[PDB]
Amino acid sequence: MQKQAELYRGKAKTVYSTENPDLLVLEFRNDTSAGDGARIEQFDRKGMVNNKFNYFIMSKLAEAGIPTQMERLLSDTECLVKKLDMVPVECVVRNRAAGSLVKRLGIEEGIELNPPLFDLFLKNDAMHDPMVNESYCETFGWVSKENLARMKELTYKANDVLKKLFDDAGLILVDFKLEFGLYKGEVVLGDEFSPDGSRLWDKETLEKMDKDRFRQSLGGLIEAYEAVARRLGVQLD
Amino acid sequence: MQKQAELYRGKAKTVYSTENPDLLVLEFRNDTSAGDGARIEQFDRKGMVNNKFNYFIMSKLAEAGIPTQMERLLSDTECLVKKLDMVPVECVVRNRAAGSLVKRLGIEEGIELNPPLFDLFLKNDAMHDPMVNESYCETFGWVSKENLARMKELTYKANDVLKKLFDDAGLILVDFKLEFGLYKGEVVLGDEFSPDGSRLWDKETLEKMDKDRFRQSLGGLIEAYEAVARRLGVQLD
Ligand SMILES: Nc1ncnc2c1ncn2[C@@H]1O[C@H](COP(=O)(O)OP(=O)(O)O)[C@@H](O)[C@H]1O
Ligand SMILES: Nc1ncnc2c1ncn2[C@@H]1O[C@H](COP(=O)(O)OP(=O)(O)O)[C@@H](O)[C@H]1O
Ligand SMILES: Nc1c(C(=O)O)ncn1[C@@H]1O[C@H](COP(=O)(O)O)[C@@H](O)[C@H]1O
Ligand SMILES: Nc1c(C(=O)O)ncn1[C@@H]1O[C@H](COP(=O)(O)O)[C@@H](O)[C@H]1O
Ligand SMILES: [Mg+2]
Ligand SMILES: [Mg+2]
Ligand SMILES: [Mg+2]
Ligand SMILES: [Mg+2]
Ligand SMILES: [Mg+2]
Ligand SMILES: [Mg+2]
Repeated sequence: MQKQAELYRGKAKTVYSTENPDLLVLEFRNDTSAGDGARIEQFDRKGMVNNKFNYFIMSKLAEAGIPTQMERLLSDTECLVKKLDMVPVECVVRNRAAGSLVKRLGIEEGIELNPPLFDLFLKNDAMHDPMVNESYCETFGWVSKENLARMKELTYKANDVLKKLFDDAGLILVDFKLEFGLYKGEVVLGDEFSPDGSRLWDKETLEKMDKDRFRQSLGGLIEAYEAVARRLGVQLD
Repeated sequence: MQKQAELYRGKAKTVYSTENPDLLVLEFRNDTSAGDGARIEQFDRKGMVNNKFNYFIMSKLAEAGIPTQMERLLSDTECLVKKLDMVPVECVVRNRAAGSLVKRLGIEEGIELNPPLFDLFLKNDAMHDPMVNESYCETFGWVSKENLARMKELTYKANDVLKKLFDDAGLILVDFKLEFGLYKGEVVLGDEFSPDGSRLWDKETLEKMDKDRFRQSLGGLIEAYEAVARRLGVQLD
């Protein structure tokens, strides 16, 4: 398997086609974004860390019964994945108050959410991923009621599986974002799951070990990403 | 039934208690708000026009089977209503793109929405009525899943009724907001329906005849309100 041509690139990854019409190659670059693309910086080892982090997590979700895009890793920064007809809606689950929920509602950061909250956001950098809801998906044809219901079911299952996984690693899964796509008509988990798209707090100290370190100028971004990778059991070198 | 004392005064109306623990007096003032209370201005006849406009609309909705708060008109600006345990969530139906939808999604104004959209906003002027969804209602306990579903059901029914009503009046019901409350356990329509909380365009010229005239300083605010009153056949004098 080899990259055929660059299809398109986002804020952090490059998507390539392959000789196989149903397979794509995803490249995790060192580009790290904030403000939905307004601020982007490069961190060495970032793409590699996230590529291996994503493989590990998706592997765990797949074992739990969650259908994923993953085929295999091709290098430190690339992975072969099924070509998915992506639903341009980001699925977010919040176990504790943080980020936009805090700014938006004025809720105290760290408050535990029971049951957890579920947010739907439209993928539109220009508009800073505006919040939408189920009626929006039907009215604008982003995804059917049945597929959306599947997306929510799978997102919540992922939450259950990962909360345990991170707790086992002395980490608190605060919130996270998932993106799904259709493969031959079925809902499949695509994109990625990494510290770029989730908030992870050390269980005993509450120290942030995710992209917030970049969003909020705390420094030590990659060091934190790698610390979490190591706690999970991932060998970086 | 008469006013006893002021319980509280909102951006546009004043609520009074009565000898009856289950009845309140709503007083529509001439106060007209924009920016969620940031900019307020007074217009003569405004309170009276909306008070009577509201009674008329509530009546039409009642005759359609929608349970409402309304008891009776008391004066040009006052009406008697059932005391409701208000749900702090604004319910919005959008038939055509306008206002915050256009602002949030960068979508074009006037675009027809099929089916119509349904937005839920937390009632909090301080935070500018932030958009929420059903999960927030469950987690923060603003309203039971059952009652919420009834709120949406009634709102959509109100839309079916009023679209017909306004269309016959040569007008386009672009969007609108409703507030519900609990009365002895049952979900009841409260607050008001007027040009203050709805968008109404002339079917032929698409001229805005609602509070956007105030929001956008287009002049002729009440003239437009009364024009709508006349097309509906609302007695004002
Ligand atoms: N398996 C897949 N098939 C097709 N597109 C995918 C797949 N997984 C992810 N994508 C898309 O590829 C892009 C990944 O690049 P990224 O830099 O994350 O983009 P963005 O700027 O939207 O965050 C996204 O648009 C994502 O939806
Ligand atoms: N039937 C009712 N019973 C109790 N409260 C009501 C009823 N109808 C409306 N209210 C509440 O009374 C207030 C009406 O006044 P208004 O000036 O519109 O207020 P606000 O500035 O809060 O929007 C609102 O807070 C509304 O929720
Ligand atoms: N990574 C992204 C993006 C994005 O990249 O557009 N949107 C949300 N998220 C992730 O979802 C959670 C909630 O994000 P917000 O608090 O900003 O809504 C966080 O873990 C975040 O990293
Ligand atoms: N009047 C209000 C309020 C309010 O007063 O807070 N919130 C929504 N609305 C009405 O709902 C529709 C959508 O409003 P937005 O476009 O602001 O979301 C409009 O008809 C508006 O007047
Ligand atoms: Mg992305
Ligand atoms: Mg995004
Ligand atoms: Mg986003
Ligand atoms: Mg009001
Ligand atoms: Mg409001
Ligand atoms: Mg509002």
